[PDB]
Amino acid sequence: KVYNDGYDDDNYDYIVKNGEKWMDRYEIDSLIGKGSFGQVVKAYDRVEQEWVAIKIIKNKKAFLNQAQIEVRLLELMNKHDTEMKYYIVHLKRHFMFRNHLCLVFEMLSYNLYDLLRNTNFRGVSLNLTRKFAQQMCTALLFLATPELSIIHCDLKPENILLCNPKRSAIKIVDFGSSCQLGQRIYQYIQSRFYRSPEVLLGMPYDLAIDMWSLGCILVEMHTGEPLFSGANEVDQMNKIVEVLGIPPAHILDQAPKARKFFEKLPDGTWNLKKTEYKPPGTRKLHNILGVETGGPGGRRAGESGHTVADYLKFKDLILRMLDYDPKTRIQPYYALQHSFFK
Ligand SMILES: CC(=O)Nc1nc2ccc([N+](=O)[O-])cc2s1
Repeated sequence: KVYNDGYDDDNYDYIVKNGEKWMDRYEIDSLIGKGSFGQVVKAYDRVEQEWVAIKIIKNKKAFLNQAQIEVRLLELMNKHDTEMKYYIVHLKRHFMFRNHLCLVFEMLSYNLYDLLRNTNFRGVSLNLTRKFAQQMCTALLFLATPELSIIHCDLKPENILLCNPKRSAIKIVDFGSSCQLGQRIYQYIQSRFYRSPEVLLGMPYDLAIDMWSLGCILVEMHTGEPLFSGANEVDQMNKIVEVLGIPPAHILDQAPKARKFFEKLPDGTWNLKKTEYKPPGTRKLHNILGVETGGPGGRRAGESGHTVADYLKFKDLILRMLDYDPKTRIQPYYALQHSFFK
């Protein structure tokens, strides 16, 4: 009939009410986000005299233990920042309130998926995409810090918010799915579109999987559409094969889940499995990006920054970001050296 003295609901979520005041400090405005973890709300802090975003975690050990891992990581990252010149969202403070662990974050603006939606999925300019791509490469450079060595493990356009709606400065949010580089515990990781080949193949993974995710995201910010929109793991892998060809033999000879998508003929070479799809590596990125045809669907014809020479620099970086082999996939540091950022 009632859960937690009438504060909680069926699904262990605090019933957020408008105009409620918590701890004589936070004035609740309205619900803004939702997910597995629980809820997210817009709140005004009377002390610091500023808007904040409070992540109200579900009243259940499982979710509370996950949140406590996130806090550990956010405080670990925020300890190595202070200046906030590395594009990780700032965990201000946390506390328990009516049996919910709350995480007070700075109030960020709408996310990149919201930005995509506002273009009717026609995408944004290369000049703005560069800016995002530069900040993210720096963000990943930060996470690659030896003492951190953090894998976000769930990069997508919804986990990339703007600081201000009239600026291009961004922040990465949601480190609930993240864990520091460790021995392989979990295998079904990342959102499907942005899921690396090594994960799909069930091989050892590291911080490179975040790079793959960025590659996929950056193309999508410009074209306006997901690069690899798989309806399931098999489809997802086949959309990748369309663009980049068949993964190298030496990868697939190691892959535990190789046979889920491919088949090893008597010669010792791999081909697809018939279930549809263009042949291996014939839906070229050059053509998707529209290097020599005025960009995605010709919509960027004769705009500054969108020349053949610009697009070619963009294309090259992305191909290095989408390198099948994670040992060779471009590292954050050298991505920033790339001529796309001159
Ligand atoms: C949705 C909106 O208008 N503003 C939001 N800002 C932030 C900032 C941080 C987090 N977070 O969970 O780390 C979520 C949100 S939602």
